[PDB]
Amino acid sequence: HTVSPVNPNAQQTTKTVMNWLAHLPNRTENRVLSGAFGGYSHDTFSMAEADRIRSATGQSPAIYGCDYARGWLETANIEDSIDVSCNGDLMSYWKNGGIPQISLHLANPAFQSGHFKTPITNDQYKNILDSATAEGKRLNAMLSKIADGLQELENQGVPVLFRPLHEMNGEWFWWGLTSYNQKDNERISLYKQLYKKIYHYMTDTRGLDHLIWVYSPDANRDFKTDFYPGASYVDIVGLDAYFQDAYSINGYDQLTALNKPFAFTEVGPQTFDYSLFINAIKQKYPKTIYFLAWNDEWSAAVNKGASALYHDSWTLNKGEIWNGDSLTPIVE
Ligand SMILES: [Ca+2]
Ligand SMILES: [Ca+2]
Ligand SMILES: [Zn+2]
Repeated sequence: HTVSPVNPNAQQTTKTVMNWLAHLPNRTENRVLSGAFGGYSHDTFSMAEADRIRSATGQSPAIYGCDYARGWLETANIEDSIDVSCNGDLMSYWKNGGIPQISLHLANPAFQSGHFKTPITNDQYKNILDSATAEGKRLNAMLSKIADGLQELENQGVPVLFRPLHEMNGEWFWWGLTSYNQKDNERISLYKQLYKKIYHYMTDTRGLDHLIWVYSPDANRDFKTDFYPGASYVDIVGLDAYFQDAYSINGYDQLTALNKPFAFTEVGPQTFDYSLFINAIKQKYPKTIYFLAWNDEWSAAVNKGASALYHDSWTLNKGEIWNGDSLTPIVE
């Protein structure tokens, strides 16, 4: 069968990559893309983690991540928290046989700037969703700058794993719940409204056809599927998973039950041997199509088992996506 991006107008390369990703679990090898977070644009983003992995393993992560939004920063205009200068490196990563991933630690448009982990009321959340308000204008200012950045990548035909509004079932970011494991049906409904608002801004208003849309709840909180905006708005589902024991991560059955390709959209030690993580994928989470190790203390290069992780027969690394001018063959 053919798995198509939820954006029916998606670029051919993005279409081909999405279908290819969906068929990885039919393989006996090269069926889980490695990944690493490279950092926050114009703050911590660099190629240093990729290079540490090359040095330790002789291989590079298939996926390299950047985050555009430094949402803790106090700035004159809220959109100043967005920087897209990591694009050059992301485009080179694609040209050199990998794939970019972009997340957003968005500043909080309820307020003048910053406050990414300061909670808001449902009333404020409604203002944010209303383009006529001071709040909604701040959100749109941020979305416009993000889209300007994404446009750069679209112009070079670069598919992007785009992972907005993550960990929404957590109680830290402004866009999620306000209280630990406390259901709020209006908040859940408002989240879906915000997700769909961003989807339609990027896809319709800005015509961005190179985005693969990733839904990434936290593995250590309830309501993992309650926030799911639906089959027509999500390409890949996954867990942000920080754990001590790779074999007891919660949520795989629930998310795979949505019949979407599944990924470990973030991974790291909770505080650790990454070789046990790939082993656990084979036994417990076989439909995993990729993992993205976080940076700093969580990274593969600074923990045990980097070589075993990267050299495992299941692990698909930079340079193993393409065979010349076409993707490596699909197993149907
Ligand atoms: Ca376009
Ligand atoms: Ca390999
Ligand atoms: Zn098929």
